[PDB]
Amino acid sequence: HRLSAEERDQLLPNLRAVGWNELEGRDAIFKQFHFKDFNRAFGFMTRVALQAEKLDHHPEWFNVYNKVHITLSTHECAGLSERDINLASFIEQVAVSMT
Amino acid sequence: HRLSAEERDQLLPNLRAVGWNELEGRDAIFKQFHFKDFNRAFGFMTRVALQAEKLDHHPEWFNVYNKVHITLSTHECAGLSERDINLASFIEQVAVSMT
Amino acid sequence: HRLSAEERDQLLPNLRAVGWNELEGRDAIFKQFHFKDFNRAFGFMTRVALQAEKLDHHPEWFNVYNKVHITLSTHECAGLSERDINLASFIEQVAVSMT
Amino acid sequence: HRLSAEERDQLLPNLRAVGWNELEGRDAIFKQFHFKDFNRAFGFMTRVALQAEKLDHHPEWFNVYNKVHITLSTHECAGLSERDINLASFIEQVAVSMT
Repeated sequence: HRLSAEERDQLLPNLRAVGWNELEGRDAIFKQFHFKDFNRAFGFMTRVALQAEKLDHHPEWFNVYNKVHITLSTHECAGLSERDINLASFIEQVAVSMT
Repeated sequence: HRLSAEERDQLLPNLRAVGWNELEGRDAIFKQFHFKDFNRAFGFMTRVALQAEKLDHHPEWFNVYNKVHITLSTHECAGLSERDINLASFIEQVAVSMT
Repeated sequence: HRLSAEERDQLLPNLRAVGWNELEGRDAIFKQFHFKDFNRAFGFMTRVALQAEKLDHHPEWFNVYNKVHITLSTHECAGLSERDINLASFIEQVAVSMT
Repeated sequence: HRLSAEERDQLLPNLRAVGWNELEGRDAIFKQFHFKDFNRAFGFMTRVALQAEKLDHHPEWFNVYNKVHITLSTHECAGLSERDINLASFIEQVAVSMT
């Protein structure tokens, strides 16, 4: 679970490669996505929310018009678990659908 | 307003080349999109329904899992229109992002 | 799996009881729901979607503006399982929120 | 376009009843919501998006699992515009139904 140094290192990169940062202050990983419009920003949030239940691992996000900032980090192990590694991979896999 | 043939005949094809088409019993173009999973078929519907609402033009649709069949017309025209038309173009895009 | 006698006789009674009719041709239950607008008809569709994907059991729905028509049967059974039934009512409990 | 003194006094109150609050800093009301679960909250987030779409006046929101926090200001106005005053109001027409 609660990412080991050992793990967390090797999982983190690709995420790291795309904008996903570690948060100073908590064991979390954030990222803001800036779409082209609302229809997209929300088309995005949807497939993602359709997928946060599927897993029963929900994000911390915030949309305005076309930017959403997503913060991931497990409540169960008060940390970054593989759980959100997955979810983020999926999150990424979705934005790419959107422009 | 209701498409003439000069109209139908400029407008049409472009969508037709794509897979859209008149119904035999009535003035309306069908098309049935088919994705990879439910999640994608729904994100696609979320994207058109935001759109629908916006420009107040709705589809008669039908989804199962990952299949979604869309049929357009304009109700106060008893037939095709510019609306139907703008709509398929849209839906057409959104759809091209799901593959 | 394929809901049997008392089972049905005990379970189905309740749904018919709320307009859940029975399908002529398949082993399925169906329902059509009139909403006041699309703003509803879709805010519902979505909350049911979120669930059809939480339990991996999807509806067959058709939607025009405010109407929604739901057919439910498990095809792995090819017929009325539980699946329908406990989804039938989640889906009922939804329609109450808006209708 | 911007909400005079009068306007607020008539306009702003009732909203103020049910929870709406004006923040200090830029001109804008605010309102944390909390629902049973994420179905319920996204179910509500959608009807609300369908509308900010129909009307082109989008909220500024944050969603955790079931907690949803809204903030409405009007870019031009650099404060409350009649748009905001009613989007809150729809946003309540939505809310209650959920519970």
